[PDB]
Amino acid sequence: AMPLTTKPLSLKINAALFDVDGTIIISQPAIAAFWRDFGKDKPYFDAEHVIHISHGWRTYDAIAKFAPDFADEEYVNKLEGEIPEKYGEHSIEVPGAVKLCNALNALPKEKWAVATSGTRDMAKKWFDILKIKRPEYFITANDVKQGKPHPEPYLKGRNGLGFPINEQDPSKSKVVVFEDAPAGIAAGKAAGCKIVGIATTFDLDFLKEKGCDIIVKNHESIRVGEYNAETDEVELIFDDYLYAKDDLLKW
Ligand SMILES: [Ca+2]
Ligand SMILES: [Cl-]
Ligand SMILES: [Hg+2]
Ligand SMILES: [Hg+2]
Ligand SMILES: [Hg+2]
Ligand SMILES: [Hg+2]
Repeated sequence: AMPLTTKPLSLKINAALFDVDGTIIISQPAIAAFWRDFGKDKPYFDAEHVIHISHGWRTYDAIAKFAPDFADEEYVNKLEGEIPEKYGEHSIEVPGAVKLCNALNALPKEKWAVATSGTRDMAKKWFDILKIKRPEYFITANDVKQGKPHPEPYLKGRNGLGFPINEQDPSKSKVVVFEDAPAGIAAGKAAGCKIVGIATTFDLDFLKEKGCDIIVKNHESIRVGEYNAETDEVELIFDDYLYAKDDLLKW
């Protein structure tokens, strides 16, 4: 039925998993610049198409589909590692991201993780460019066999934090995913997570058609409370949001 409306809304969670591109950093211009360059000597490669269909995909997987002659892990690592310096020094934080990452750093490190389709050499530089501490639990492109939209990166994250899915009682193992992209939202949902959609890459109208449970403009809508050692939980607070599903608070 109709969305929730009351603010703030408070949710006890066991862990939080964060996407990087579009969620922590607006790296999309840098990534688009890379794809245009990649395509410049490939007549069969429609960079425009690839840029807009591959949000949240591993670069290796986009290349495997659209230019498979170049689907070589070391080569892709080399290409991606160059992106931050060449095209991404002007990349900005999703508003509130720096603050939220700092607030997460104050919690036990086992309460959160990053799971990105970016390679490690690219993603680590994004944190440096925003002056955010590199995350301790940090899942990247080559840490998984299957990338988003398959759940593997998010399964690996929740399992690594000590909260595998509890199918019988999902309220005993409560994990939220923060994501901007359809691929990531599908992956998060398939990993049994509650989903916070960030309306950066896409707008509210678009994300209302996707499996996110709550949609926010950015992270200025979001705070974290105090760790509770007894329940191994932390309080997630939404000071504001654009849309929240009627069952958001239920697992
Ligand atoms: Ca993303
Ligand atoms: Cl929603
Ligand atoms: Hg796009
Ligand atoms: Hg953050
Ligand atoms: Hg999950
Ligand atoms: Hg949604």
